[PDB]
Amino acid sequence: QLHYTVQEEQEHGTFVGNIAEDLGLDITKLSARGFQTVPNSRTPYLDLNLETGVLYVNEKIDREQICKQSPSCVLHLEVFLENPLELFQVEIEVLDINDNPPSFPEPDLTVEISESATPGTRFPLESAFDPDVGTNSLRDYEITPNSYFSLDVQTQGDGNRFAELVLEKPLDREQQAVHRYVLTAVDGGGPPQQQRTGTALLTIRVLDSNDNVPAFDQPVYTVSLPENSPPGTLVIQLNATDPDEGQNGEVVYSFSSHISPRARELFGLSPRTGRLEVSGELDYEESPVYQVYVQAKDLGPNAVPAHCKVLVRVLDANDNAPEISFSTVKEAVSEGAAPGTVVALFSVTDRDSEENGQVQCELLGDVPFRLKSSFKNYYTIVTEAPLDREAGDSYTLTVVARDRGEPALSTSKSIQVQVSDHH
Amino acid sequence: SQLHYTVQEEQEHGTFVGNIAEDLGLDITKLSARGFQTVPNSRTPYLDLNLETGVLYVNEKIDREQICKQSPSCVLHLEVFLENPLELFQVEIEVLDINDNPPSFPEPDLTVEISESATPGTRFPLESAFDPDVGTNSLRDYEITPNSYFSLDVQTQGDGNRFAELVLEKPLDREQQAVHRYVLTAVDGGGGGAGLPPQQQRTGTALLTIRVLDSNDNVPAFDQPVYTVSLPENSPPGTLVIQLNATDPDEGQNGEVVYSFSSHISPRARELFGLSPRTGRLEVSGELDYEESPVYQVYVQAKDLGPNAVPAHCKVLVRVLDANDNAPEISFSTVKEAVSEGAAPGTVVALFSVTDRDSEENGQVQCELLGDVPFRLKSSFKNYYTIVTEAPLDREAGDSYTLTVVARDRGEPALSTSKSIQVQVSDHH
Ligand SMILES: *[C@@H]1O[C@H](CO[C@@H]2O[C@@H](C)[C@@H](O)[C@@H](O)[C@@H]2O)[C@@H](O[C@@H]2O[C@H](CO)[C@@H](O[C@@H]3O[C@H](CO[C@H]4O[C@H](CO)[C@@H](O)[C@H](O)[C@@H]4O)[C@@H](O)[C@H](O[C@H]4O[C@H](CO)[C@@H](O)[C@H](O)[C@@H]4O)[C@@H]3O)[C@H](O)[C@H]2NC(C)=O)[C@H](O)[C@H]1NC(C)=O
Ligand SMILES: *[C@@H]1O[C@H](CO[C@@H]2O[C@@H](C)[C@@H](O)[C@@H](O)[C@@H]2O)[C@@H](O[C@@H]2O[C@H](CO)[C@@H](O[C@@H]3O[C@H](CO[C@H]4O[C@H](CO)[C@@H](O)[C@H](O)[C@@H]4O)[C@@H](O)[C@H](O[C@H]4O[C@H](CO)[C@@H](O)[C@H](O)[C@@H]4O)[C@@H]3O)[C@H](O)[C@H]2NC(C)=O)[C@H](O)[C@H]1NC(C)=O
Ligand SMILES: *[C@H]1O[C@H](CO)[C@@H](O)[C@H](O)[C@@H]1O
Ligand SMILES: *[C@H]1O[C@H](CO)[C@@H](O)[C@H](O)[C@@H]1O
Ligand SMILES: *[C@H]1O[C@H](CO)[C@@H](O)[C@H](O)[C@@H]1O
Ligand SMILES: *[C@H]1O[C@H](CO)[C@@H](O)[C@H](O)[C@@H]1O
Ligand SMILES: [Ca+2]
Ligand SMILES: [Ca+2]
Ligand SMILES: [Ca+2]
Ligand SMILES: [Ca+2]
Ligand SMILES: [Ca+2]
Ligand SMILES: [Ca+2]
Ligand SMILES: [Ca+2]
Ligand SMILES: [Ca+2]
Ligand SMILES: [Ca+2]
Ligand SMILES: [Ca+2]
Ligand SMILES: [Ca+2]
Ligand SMILES: [Ca+2]
Ligand SMILES: [Ca+2]
Ligand SMILES: [Ca+2]
Ligand SMILES: [Ca+2]
Ligand SMILES: [Ca+2]
Ligand SMILES: [Ca+2]
Ligand SMILES: [Ca+2]
Repeated sequence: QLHYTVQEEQEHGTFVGNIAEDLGLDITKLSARGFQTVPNSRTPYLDLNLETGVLYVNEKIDREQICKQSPSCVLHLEVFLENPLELFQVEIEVLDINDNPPSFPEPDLTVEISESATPGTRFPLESAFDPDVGTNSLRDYEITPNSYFSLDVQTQGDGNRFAELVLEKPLDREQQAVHRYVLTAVDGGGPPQQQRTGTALLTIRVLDSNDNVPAFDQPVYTVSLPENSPPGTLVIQLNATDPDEGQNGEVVYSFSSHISPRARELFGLSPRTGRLEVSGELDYEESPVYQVYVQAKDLGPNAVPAHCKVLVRVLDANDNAPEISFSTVKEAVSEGAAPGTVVALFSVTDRDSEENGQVQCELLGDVPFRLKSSFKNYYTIVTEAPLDREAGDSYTLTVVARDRGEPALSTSKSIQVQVSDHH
Repeated sequence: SQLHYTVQEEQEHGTFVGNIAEDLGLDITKLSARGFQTVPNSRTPYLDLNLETGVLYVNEKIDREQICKQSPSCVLHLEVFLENPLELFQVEIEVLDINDNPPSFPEPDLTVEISESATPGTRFPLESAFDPDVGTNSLRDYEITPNSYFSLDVQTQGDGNRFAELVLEKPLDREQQAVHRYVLTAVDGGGGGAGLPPQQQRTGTALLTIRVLDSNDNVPAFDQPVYTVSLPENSPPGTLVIQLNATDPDEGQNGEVVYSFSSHISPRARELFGLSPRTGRLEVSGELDYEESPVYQVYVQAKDLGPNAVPAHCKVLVRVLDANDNAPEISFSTVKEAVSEGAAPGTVVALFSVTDRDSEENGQVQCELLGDVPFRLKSSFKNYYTIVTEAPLDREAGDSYTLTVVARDRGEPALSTSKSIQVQVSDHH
């Protein structure tokens, strides 16, 4: 059985092989001997010159069409002679050239990767296809040099290579949500054959994970407000930051566990805006400061609460007037009671603090009495000169206590004293 | 004028508070004359003043927690006076706090949810205990059952306020333990001060439950990276190839697995096989033709339904088993149209060949020439045959003999094919 070879894409009339010579048949006897092609093995790709016995290319051979991706390509032609009957088989092997580049199934590839993918995780890609065979078939892949992905190609026999993306370093959607690289595939064509290349754009969409915690610029905020600040007064507009996407980045504010029930009464916090406002009466006299404990938390899965603390210092106002309290009053005074005779003792108080709780007091009128002070917050009503009126006539003394605030506040109180007869 | 006394809270009626007469220099014989009396404004149900001796005794028992709450200072202000001459005296009575109250938690049972992906060092605020006593008798410290996952952090903010928080010491794993239970205790500072009998330390308690919230931190896992299955060709569609089993100990959608074809699979495998998304059941959906290909590579990925799901991959190697599903094919290349009557034994009459697309015995072919004819079969090569003469032909002149050949393969059941040609005998000088 005879063996010949022929390249694909040879033009009409190309020599394939000399059957007459290779079979020991002299050309002068071929016509007599009935040299002819067997009916079954006729092929439009080969012409057999019967008077010379030479096999030439007739119609051009495209190996990709007759043999597709078969690793072997053989046209089977049969010739025969008569008297005596002799049959000869002729195999014509079609050799592959590299007239096709590798090609990708999709021009644009998009692959979605969670930003929490671990380095070393692999992401499969549809391999490119090259219709040539052997060394002219697919050889290797390459990707744009980058810091995030490398390429892994592996062959498991059967002349095939498969590639998958290898994550090199963690991704962060909050810094870059889309990567675009160029992916290329080359065959092994190296008369001399040249290497061909195919290309596809590659888009990596980084999928969000709830990997960012809400964040306050500082752990403690200090705010100062005047007492009696009306409810609804703005305490502070908190702002937590969470660069995540969707529910992962939406922040809701709430009170922490530590908050006193008193502060929970005195303050209101709107969950979504972070607006901390007054909702009760701030009484400096009750307490000069309050500690508000807040937590913020996003609405995604695995959310981690963040915490901050608002220090609310109350500023004292003058909202308490002095209180006078008389401890004793002498029923009556002797008419000839010499100067300095005590008539009554009393005290003053002011629920405020600092200037607002410091009080100056005065006795009103043009009366023969003066005010003396033995102790702190203690006063005495004394005589100053002899007495205008005697015996039955009574006096009514009124004292005014006034604090040192702005505006100032004052209170008054009266007592009835009378002149009797000296015993 | 001004006097200072001290008294323990919770002293019984009649306890001595102070001798006002002595401390003021007043003789008791003149007290009745001088009008020794308490100022109306400063009367208090907590103190009785014996006017003929000038001694202050406890009257109604004092509970410091009630009158002064948590003030660091507690002072009852009493006023007394004498007449002729009018003299007023101020008396401050300091109530000292004892440790007659334990720390207490607002709720006996506390529940806190913590993501298993919480970072070690993260702190979780805890509902603080309250001690109504003041100073050293108030809240001092918190303690938790010793463990490896959580420690306690205390922070003092002044004004008798103390904050406790759980500190995550090491990562949590819901798949291994979803709930931790600890005992939480809070103690004040009565262990060691103005003449008070030594105080003992009191303690309060609350149970602590840590519920670990699930995170999608487990990837589906195949017990093997490659599975190999052998099946006979033409196994009917729906035939079971393999039942995959992805493992994902997570909870909910994090633990619900869906299966799919990987991107590398040849489209031929996608046509010939069907994979059920939820169960992982891989079955045949087309005709498996060994002669087309003896093996197929199915590349699968499994992936859960939670956020940030990470795909896992496996590879199924399906080896096809050859059956006898191809009958031999006979092909005559050339046949002598006529053979002379006077043909001696051995004259060749025909040539042909046989093929069988099967393999091994299923592709092994034996040949037979049918009938009781004067011809015989010869073989120069394997699967190549010649039809020759054997003896003198019974027929002569015009009659043409017709010959049928039967090719039979060696499978079970075996398969065979036939082909015949008729050639005429010619006459020779
Ligand atoms: C809660 O906090 C939010 C975040 O706080 C940030 O974090 C800290 C650490 C600082 O960096 C601070 O500066 C940040 O604000 C806060 O968010 C946003 O803060 C920005 C400023 O960064 C505010 O200003 C405006 O930002 C927009 C962004 O628009 C787009 O364009 C850029 C660039 O193309 C993109 O990168 C973005 O992704 C956006 O898609 C600007 O367009 C805008 O420009 C205008 O202002 C300047 C000022 O001179 C003018 O000259 C220009 O002509 C424009 O008129 C500002 O730069 C922004 O308002 C604010 N919101 C958002 C949604 O960004 C947020 O305000 C805080 N919340 C509350 C209630 O306070
Ligand atoms: C994929 O493989 C799964 C393998 O399961 C485990 O995975 C790892 C850890 C390997 O070590 C493997 O060996 C393990 O078995 C397979 O999971 C199968 O799940 C079922 C359902 O739970 C198991 O059946 C029974 O489990 C219970 C305990 O489960 C409790 O919870 C469920 C649901 O909440 C309740 O329904 C139960 O009532 C329980 O409350 C066992 O109590 C029970 O014991 C019986 O079986 C043993 C077998 O020897 C007998 O000795 C006993 O007498 C009982 O008759 C069952 O075991 C099942 O065990 C488990 N796997 C296997 C192999 O049994 C899953 O099915 C696979 N998926 C697919 C699609 O194939
Ligand atoms: C295909 O094209 C690339 C350049 O894009 C070459 O490097 C390669 O050798 C082949 O010619
Ligand atoms: C596909 O296209 C790219 C363009 O970047 C070439 O570099 C490559 O050789 C192929 O032609
Ligand atoms: C209360 O109880 C605790 C133990 O739970 C002690 O440590 C403490 O001293 C007080 O007795
Ligand atoms: C609360 O209960 C616990 C029980 O574990 C004690 O140890 C503690 O002293 C307090 O009585
Ligand atoms: Ca071609
Ligand atoms: Ca080619
Ligand atoms: Ca090629
Ligand atoms: Ca991130
Ligand atoms: Ca994110
Ligand atoms: Ca977030
Ligand atoms: Ca006030
Ligand atoms: Ca005030
Ligand atoms: Ca005032
Ligand atoms: Ca008490
Ligand atoms: Ca007490
Ligand atoms: Ca206590
Ligand atoms: Ca886990
Ligand atoms: Ca989990
Ligand atoms: Ca999972
Ligand atoms: Ca078959
Ligand atoms: Ca077969
Ligand atoms: Ca067969």
